[PDB]
Amino acid sequence: PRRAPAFPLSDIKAQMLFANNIKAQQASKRSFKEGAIETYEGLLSVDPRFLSFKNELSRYLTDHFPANVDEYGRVYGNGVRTNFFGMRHMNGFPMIPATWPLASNLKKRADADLADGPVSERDNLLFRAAVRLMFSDLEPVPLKIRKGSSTCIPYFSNDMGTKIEIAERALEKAEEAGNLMLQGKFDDAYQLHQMGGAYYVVYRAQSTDAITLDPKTGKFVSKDRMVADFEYAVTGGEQGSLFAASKDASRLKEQYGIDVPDGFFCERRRTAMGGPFALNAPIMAVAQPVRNKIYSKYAYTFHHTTRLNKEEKVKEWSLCVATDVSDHDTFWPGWLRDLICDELLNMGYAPWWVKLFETSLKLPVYVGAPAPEQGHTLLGDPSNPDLEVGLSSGQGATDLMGTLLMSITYLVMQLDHTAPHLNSRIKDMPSACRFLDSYWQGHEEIRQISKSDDAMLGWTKGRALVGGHRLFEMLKEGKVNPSPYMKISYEHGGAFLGDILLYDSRREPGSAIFVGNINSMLNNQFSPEYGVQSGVRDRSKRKRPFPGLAWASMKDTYGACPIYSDVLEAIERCWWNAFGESYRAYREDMLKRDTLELSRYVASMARQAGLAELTPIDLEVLADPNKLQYKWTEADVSANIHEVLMHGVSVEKTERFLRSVMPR
Ligand SMILES: [Mn+2]
Repeated sequence: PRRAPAFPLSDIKAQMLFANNIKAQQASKRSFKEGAIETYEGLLSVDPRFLSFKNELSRYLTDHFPANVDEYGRVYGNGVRTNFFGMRHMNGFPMIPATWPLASNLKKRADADLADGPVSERDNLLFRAAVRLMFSDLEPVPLKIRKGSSTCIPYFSNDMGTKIEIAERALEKAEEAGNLMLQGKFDDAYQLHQMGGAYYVVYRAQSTDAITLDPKTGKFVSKDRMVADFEYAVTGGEQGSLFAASKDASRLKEQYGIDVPDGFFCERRRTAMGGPFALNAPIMAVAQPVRNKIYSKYAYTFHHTTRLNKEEKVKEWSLCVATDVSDHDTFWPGWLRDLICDELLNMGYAPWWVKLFETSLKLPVYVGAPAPEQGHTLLGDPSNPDLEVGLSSGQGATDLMGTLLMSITYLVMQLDHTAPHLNSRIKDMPSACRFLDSYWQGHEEIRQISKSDDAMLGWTKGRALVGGHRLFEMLKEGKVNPSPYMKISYEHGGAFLGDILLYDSRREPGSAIFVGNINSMLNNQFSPEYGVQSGVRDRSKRKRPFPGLAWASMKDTYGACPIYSDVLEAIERCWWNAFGESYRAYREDMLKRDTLELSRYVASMARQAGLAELTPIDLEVLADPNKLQYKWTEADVSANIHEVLMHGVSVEKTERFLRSVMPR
């Protein structure tokens, strides 16, 4: 077990991060957040007539529109793969209590029996190769940072200039400080450079849940959310328990007294964590160029834009295999850290910085108020941290890790069960070089698309495919997973970033095609996550700028879903059945007001010039900036609002900085 030390919230270390101000001390002292999101301004999540609108919506429509994914998990028909009832929650009120994150799933990795290192030593070499290349050619470019992004841990300053001082001083003595950590002087850099420190628990909120109608009596059973307690946590999955949080709304018919219409539970309380940036500066400064690298040197498996972007790569394929990933974060191996740091150093990457990683990569955490009468438990010991808490959200390069080991285990498994004889062209580390290059160049029969956990796969004429069918079959059975690092199933109802690949009768990659999910659109409408906090002059702080945009963008967006317009029918209809009015004109006017609001926000798009400057994708990024923090990469935005969203960082300081960090 070995508890990760449970220091009281009160601690000087707890202070050193925070600016010891308003939001700082408050966040230290923060109570459990709760509150209906103003799901539309002038419209919370709680309106009962709108709740009946959900009622008609998910009921009458799922009724009319049952899912069309086949046995293989490959998709046909309407292309629905999902209950519409995932709307049906307190989508402003979280399902409570909450999990307590572990410190070591290593035994949990020994339960899923996830491997402690290489399968074959060849595989080791493979690891070393992906590492070899992700740690290879570099063309540094100026770093950039979100405007209005709170410094979070440490100080929680909203000021950009804070982030400036932090990141720049980090550019100045990350060497000295990472050395201090190598010297073990964690708190010295942590209290002078204020580098590193801790994570702060926050929430992702699953907007939906797998509500399941009961034919025999109409029960609406959302998927249960098994979660750890503090003991299951500190005793790395050892003691403690795994358990659903209460889904009930009557507990707010209790507490809030709020009326409880059918099927309306409460959104899942997934938990991200914030953390110090000064080390994330080197992270973006390289990875973002590395992002650009693989997107340039390769893309292919890597480029992510239009469904077209992907589809074109796909229908090509004789065979295609959407992936399905178990708890994507927690499962990341620490021996993987071992090889990371290994070949970092082997390839001259800066040992102090390497120490900086391992610091962050096992950085101490903190729990706020997971339930009322819970948390405010400081965790870990920033003097000898040892956490194996899995992929903490504070890193942005975690995506690199996911995309990594996933692509690994994918391709590997393809060797394992489709192309072992072909491993013969993988004679060594250099062979792994030409190869991996070529595979991310795609000049291979076995194939993939990848983005963190989400991924797919591909195959062709040439002497390897039938085993692809086989491995396909086994995984489709899922009866045993060959993967010793992950529980990777096929996703029945598989998709890639909401690109729901469709199949026809032939069920082929060349058959039917991706669609932008329309149910997902419904989510965008009604089951997203955040409110805006309208009580601020600038929307830059606001979680969710301009929803009306998505309205207009809808065909341009998820009109990729064939049945699109019928969805329009249903929405407008059900709204006339709801508030008895024009959600049409409603949302139109919301769009108009979006243009109004943005109008003063924007200059070069002179007055209300029109929205022609913004890509429909960037339009998606403007109704939805938020996924840019966990979907869109930064460069994607057109430079205008890109800068409205982001601010530049000096190329030079970062340059020489990398020159230090890089083996030159
Ligand atoms: Mn998808």
